[PDB]
Amino acid sequence: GMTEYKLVVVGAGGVGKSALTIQLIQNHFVDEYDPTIEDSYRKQVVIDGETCLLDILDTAGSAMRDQYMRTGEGFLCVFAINNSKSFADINLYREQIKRVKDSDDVPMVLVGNKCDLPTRTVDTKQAHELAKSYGIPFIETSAKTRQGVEDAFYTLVREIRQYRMK
Ligand SMILES: Nc1nc2c(ncn2[C@@H]2O[C@H](COP(=O)(O)OP(=O)(O)O)[C@@H](O)[C@H]2O)c(=O)[nH]1
Ligand SMILES: [Mg+2]
Ligand SMILES: [Mg+2]
Repeated sequence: GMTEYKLVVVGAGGVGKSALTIQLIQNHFVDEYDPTIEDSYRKQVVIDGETCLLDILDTAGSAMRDQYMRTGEGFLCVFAINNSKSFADINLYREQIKRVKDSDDVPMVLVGNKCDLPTRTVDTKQAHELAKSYGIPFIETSAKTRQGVEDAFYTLVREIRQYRMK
């Protein structure tokens, strides 16, 4: 059969969860996507010559939250490079996912979004060290320019693929 990967995009409000997801799906940049919108997609894609079903959930910032954390197989942990609080929040999101999953090994990718912006308050060295501390990849993205957007989602799929063989 066809392989299925449930991906969940998490992160503080305004970091670009929706802009990243809409860029992936629509190849369009959204300026004003309502912050209450939770949008989920079932889409067939080809990654590394293997076709799979991606179930992608763009979260909006309690019983339902634990529900989509239980169901999610890999998590895009998004922060914005001009928002130090969103970067500091990553460890809280990570801990909460592991708590809900009741598992210490959850596939994740660290995403630093809005890299097109001049205002940078998160040092890339600290983003690299945070990803290193977690043992996960770190990808710099711009949903405005589409830089790294496909890489971020496809990398998470590859991480789930490796997790399933362990
Ligand atoms: N310059 C720039 N703005 C972005 C980027 N990603 C998102 N935004 C803007 O940040 C605001 C919040 O983005 P949104 O995707 O709605 O954030 P969400 O709350 O995490 O879903 C919107 O005005 C977006 O246009 C980016 O990569 N670059
Ligand atoms: Mg949103
Ligand atoms: Mg618009």
